[PDB]
Amino acid sequence: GSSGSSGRKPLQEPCTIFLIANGDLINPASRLLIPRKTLNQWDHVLQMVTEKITLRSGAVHRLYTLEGKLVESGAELENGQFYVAVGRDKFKKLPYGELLFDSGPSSG
Repeated sequence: GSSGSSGRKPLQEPCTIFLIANGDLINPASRLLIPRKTLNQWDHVLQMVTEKITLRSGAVHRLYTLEGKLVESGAELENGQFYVAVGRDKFKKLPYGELLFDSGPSSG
């Protein structure tokens, strides 16, 4: 996307991705939108992802999909997908697909 010195920008539709606190299996996800202006700047993304998912360790430094993928930039992102906010720790591959669609609890 060679962004020259042109005013009106081309078709740049935003992306709505869901975030989830790493190591958290009690709270659901968080539908957050990322503008194309920020998508390019991965650093800018994490700065916003934290606002929705504030890790106890601090802020977010990297993202991880439910499959265990690593998104270092806005190239691995998708439209309407789920991701996890991983800080300065290891990816705790946990079941998130369940937190999405509520499910009757066992202990009761």
